[PDB]
Amino acid sequence: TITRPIIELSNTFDKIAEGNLEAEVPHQNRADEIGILAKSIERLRRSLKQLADDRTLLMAGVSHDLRTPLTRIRLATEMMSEQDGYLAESINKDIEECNAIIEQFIDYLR
Amino acid sequence: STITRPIIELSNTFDKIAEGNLEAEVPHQNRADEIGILAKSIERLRRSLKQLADDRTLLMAGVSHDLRTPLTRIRLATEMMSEQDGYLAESINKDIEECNAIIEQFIDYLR
Repeated sequence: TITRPIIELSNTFDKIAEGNLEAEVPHQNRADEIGILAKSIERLRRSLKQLADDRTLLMAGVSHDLRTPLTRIRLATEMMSEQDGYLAESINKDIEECNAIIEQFIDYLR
Repeated sequence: STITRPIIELSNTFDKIAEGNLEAEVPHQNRADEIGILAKSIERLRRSLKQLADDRTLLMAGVSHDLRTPLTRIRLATEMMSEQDGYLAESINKDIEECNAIIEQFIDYLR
């Protein structure tokens, strides 16, 4: 009927849901309701692929962005007085720990 | 056709999910025909999207957990700084607030 295209779309939807985020969604250029459905499935695929890529790039992003304030904290410790030297060292060690924590985080997931 | 209704309804559901309504209800999954096959597939897509979203959130909560201790220790240290180093205590506290904000922003998809 329109049976075959629906089954092909469902099969593709399945393959995408299971991880093949680059699979081509068929029937997007059909003129009837199947084309409407196919375009909606393509929008789901694009959402999935966005969120997948985002999850993969997350840690690198977090590290990159946190670098700016963490570096400013370190620079502030560089400017602390002799009287406050012990606190400069303590804070700097806390920064080093923040850096280690960020760098090491992915090791736990692998 | 007699299946046009559910096909368009399922497309509208898929569009709502793709836009971010990850808890949408996917109708017609109980059916054994083409419509039910399709609906189940769309359900699988929704579940995959929701799982990725949940993974992201979980990871960011882990970042927050791990950073909380050292950032707290830095805040405590700033409370002990001399008056002459007030400017630096203030700057560091602003930087801690920015760490916290960056984390929040990632959770909220602003980064």
